[PDB]
Amino acid sequence: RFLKVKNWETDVVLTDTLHLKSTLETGCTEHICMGSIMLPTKDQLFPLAKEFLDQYYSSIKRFGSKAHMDRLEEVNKEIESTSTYQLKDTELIYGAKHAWRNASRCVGRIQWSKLQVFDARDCTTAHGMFNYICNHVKYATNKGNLRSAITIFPQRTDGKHDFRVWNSQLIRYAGYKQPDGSTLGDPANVQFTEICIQQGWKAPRGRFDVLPLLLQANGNDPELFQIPPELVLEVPIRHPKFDWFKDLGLKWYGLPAVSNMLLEIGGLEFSACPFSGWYMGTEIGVRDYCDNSRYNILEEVAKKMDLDMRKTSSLWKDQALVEINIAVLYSFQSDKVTIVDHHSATESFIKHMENEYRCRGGCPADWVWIVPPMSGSITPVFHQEMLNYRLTPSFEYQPDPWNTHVW
Amino acid sequence: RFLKVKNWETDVVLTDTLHLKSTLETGCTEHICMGSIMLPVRTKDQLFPLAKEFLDQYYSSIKRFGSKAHMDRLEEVNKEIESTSTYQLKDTELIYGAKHAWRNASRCVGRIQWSKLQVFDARDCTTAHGMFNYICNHVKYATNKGNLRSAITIFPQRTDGKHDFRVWNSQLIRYAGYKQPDGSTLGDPANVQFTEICIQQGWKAPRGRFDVLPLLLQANGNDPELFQIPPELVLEVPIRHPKFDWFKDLGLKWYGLPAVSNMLLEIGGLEFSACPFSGWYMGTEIGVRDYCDNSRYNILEEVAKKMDLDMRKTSSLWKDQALVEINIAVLYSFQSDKVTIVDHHSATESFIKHMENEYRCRGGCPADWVWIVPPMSGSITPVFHQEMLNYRLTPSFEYQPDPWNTHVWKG
Ligand code: HEM
Ligand code: HEM
Ligand SMILES: Fc1cccc(CCCNCCc2ccnc(-n3ccnc3)n2)c1
Ligand SMILES: Fc1cccc(CCCNCCc2ccnc(-n3ccnc3)n2)c1
Ligand SMILES: C[C@H](O)[C@H](O)[C@H]1CNc2nc(N)[nH]c(=O)c2N1
Ligand SMILES: C[C@H](O)[C@H](O)[C@H]1CNc2nc(N)[nH]c(=O)c2N1
Ligand SMILES: [Zn+2]
Repeated sequence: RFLKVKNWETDVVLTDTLHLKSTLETGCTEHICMGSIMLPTKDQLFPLAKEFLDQYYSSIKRFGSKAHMDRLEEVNKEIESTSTYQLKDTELIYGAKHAWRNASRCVGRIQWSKLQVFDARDCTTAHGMFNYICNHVKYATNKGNLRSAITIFPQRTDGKHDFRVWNSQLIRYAGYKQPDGSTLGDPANVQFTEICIQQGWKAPRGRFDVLPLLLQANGNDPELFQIPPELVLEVPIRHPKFDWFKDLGLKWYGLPAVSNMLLEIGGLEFSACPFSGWYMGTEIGVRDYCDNSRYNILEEVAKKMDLDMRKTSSLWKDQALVEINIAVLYSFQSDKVTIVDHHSATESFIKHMENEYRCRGGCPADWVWIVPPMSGSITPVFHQEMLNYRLTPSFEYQPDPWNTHVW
Repeated sequence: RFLKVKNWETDVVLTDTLHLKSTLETGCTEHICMGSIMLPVRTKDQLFPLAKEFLDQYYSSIKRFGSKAHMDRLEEVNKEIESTSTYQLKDTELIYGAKHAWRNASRCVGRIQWSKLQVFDARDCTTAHGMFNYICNHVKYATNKGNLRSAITIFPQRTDGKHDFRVWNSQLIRYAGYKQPDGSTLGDPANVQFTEICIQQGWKAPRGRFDVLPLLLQANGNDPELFQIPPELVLEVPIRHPKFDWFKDLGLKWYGLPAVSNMLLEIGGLEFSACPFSGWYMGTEIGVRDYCDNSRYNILEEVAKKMDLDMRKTSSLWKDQALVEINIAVLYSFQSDKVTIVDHHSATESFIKHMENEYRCRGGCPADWVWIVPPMSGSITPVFHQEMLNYRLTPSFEYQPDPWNTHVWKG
């Protein structure tokens, strides 16, 4: 019931008790581990509210207070009566910070308590959403000095009136198939790009075209908007040793902003809750750039380096991967845009694990996602045992809105 | 119940039915995943079901299920158990057993090779000197002058748990580690404790940075004894680099034969507590873990210095850069001396074809992603991108406690 986690590089052992608060299921059983699988009414609502409020009031040291009892009373009254309820701003902010705190796949959680939360629960239309989003983009971008933020749209009601951002991130590049058969731009987004076009977008059909926003308010058909270009901070990619690196013509955007998740607080569901922090270099340089089904540039780069691409055992892929990643970091640093390397990021997360074990009795973590996609065992998270489990408030996935939307 | 795994690079979805045969537990529950936790005297009672299930599998695999030969065997095992309390495996069953334990080892990336495994039957062995002789023969046969051959040597099974055969070394070949009075370590820090026991037991330690450890062997529950592997049987490779000439001057070498000697082999309910096995190395075992783990030889600093990388900021990726060089060096050195080795690209790609083949012929392949993905360059190998289901099948290789923690000394 009380579980140990050991670090095998340092011999440090932590006892997890937080997991005994876990609520939702993992996908594993005692016969089978699903650790590596990417995706494994009034009556329901009141227990959820209660459990949330109890943790809120305990966090502010008024557990069992009149105000605590008054609040459960009032919420209960409101559910009974209205069959949903409204969070106080303070509960909303607490909820958001804790969903991030509980996100076991996020390596950046040492920052969890410095989150700017923008309350967009008064929003009613897609123009309104667009406005909130641009303000979010500009506030978080902060001219290169990035600041974490989340903007929270109204919560689900009958599920006929959902707010959704159709983009998976606020900022991504488009994807186009050539008659050629190959893919121009980001192959991850070829479908979303199609939906934009079939909805009205005039694509410039380039390699790095910032996609339009596709915003749905109150369950209406979504609408298109171009983020003012001047709010989209982009970084040209050069290498500090290889002059020819810049001729590859690569750039990435500064703002990493996930927009397709569902935020659950005290049983309430916020289907549009775009959030943003800042990049760990490997996301772009290892995944965005070198995934086979992404920009997949390893071959072009190894070429330019004149490596022996004849046998896998020269480690030419490995060599090129490192250079690319050095360049990403160098470029963001030279242009003064916040970025973190995988060494620094994982070392900070180890320190956060320690704080969490000590002050909270644990920290849910997904080893498969936390260990960087390059140089695994030379980062300390590789050697750290982690327990993965689901605590609420949480961010969850939800189906792509195009599959659910009734047109 | 059918379970799907998906490869997110290729979109290949596979369907697992084999996990239905899984008996032992994982460590996980519906409420906690322990997929990254390293570690999450049998009675007649439990034993016949375990024998039965095994012999059913053996007879199926040979297209003789339900045959008279099948029934007579169950029959014979059943009477052997009730009367003697244990039973003896046929050679054919032992062979099938050892191969399937490898086939089922979900932390092994090398399993495309599972059906080519030389099994040495050492069940007639009685003494430590007997064990030493068996182990020398295995090393010579596996090494094969650089052209490595997978092998396993199986010592007598556990009886009452008071007469166990054990190899006290964790691997047949490993370098000594010595803690110095100033706190630094000479040689391999992973082997300081075991080195100390060898010394206590009478080993004259040369005290260098690459001293091959003696064998510490326990037969029949007796106190174990020391033997030095003939050095002519210990194939080693000096490490140099194809471009960098100062690399040789680091004075690195490694041995060629990777041989696990501390696992327990379970077959049909029998426990083989000494069952050393060996294949050949994937480059990263040595170049990433042995050389660059902080708690192992840890050469990253000295390497990067010599490369004169900017070392004052982690964001130079100086560490990542030295790491690739060292790994090229290891693969270069082995290929040049014609000692079998495989890079992590080649190995993982072969594993994916193995794993696919296993779903089509067998209905699954248990696999531990945390261990299968290589410890450098994870996502530029096809395994990173492969979903995997991990579960326990027997026959199997299991961990067991270190014998110095449990051994009852005779004097
Ligand atoms: C401050 C800098 C931050 C860093 C360096 C960071 C780092 C990361 C990384 C590397 C991932 C994995 C992404 C992937 O492989 O797809 C991730 C996922 C995630 N992060 Fe963060 N994060 C940061 C801020 C935030 C904030 C502000 C939130 C929420 C308020 C958040 C919540 C999450 C969630 C929910 C995931 C999982 C997304 C998914 O499953 O696709 N993070 N984080
Ligand atoms: C033929 C070449 C082989 C290769 C390239 C290979 C590769 C590997 C690697 C890289 C590991 C992980 C080692 C670690 O990180 O600690 C491993 C583990 C393992 N391999 Fe192999 N292997 C091979 C042959 C064998 C053979 C012959 C057997 C048994 C007959 C075997 C059974 C296992 C087992 C049981 C493990 C798990 C060890 C542990 O938990 O400590 N492998 N293999
Ligand atoms: F399980 C899955 C199957 C298919 C896709 C998927 C989502 C992968 C994308 N995760 C978010 C990537 C991303 C992008 C920008 N920013 C962040 N970000 C910002 C702060 N923390 C994360 N994260 C999961
Ligand atoms: F769960 C654990 C906690 C602590 C240590 C541990 C074992 C680590 C060593 N793994 C074996 C390494 C090794 C060495 C030589 N050869 C092989 N080898 C040969 C064939 N397959 C693997 N493997 C597990
Ligand atoms: C199959 C496997 O779960 C999948 O490839 C995972 C592996 N680890 C990951 N880790 C992170 N951070 N992000 C990812 O998208 C993935 N993908
Ligand atoms: C804590 C964690 O599970 C531990 O470091 C594991 C990670 N993955 C590994 N993978 C391999 N192949 N070998 C190992 O020793 C480990 N160690
Ligand atoms: Zn699990």
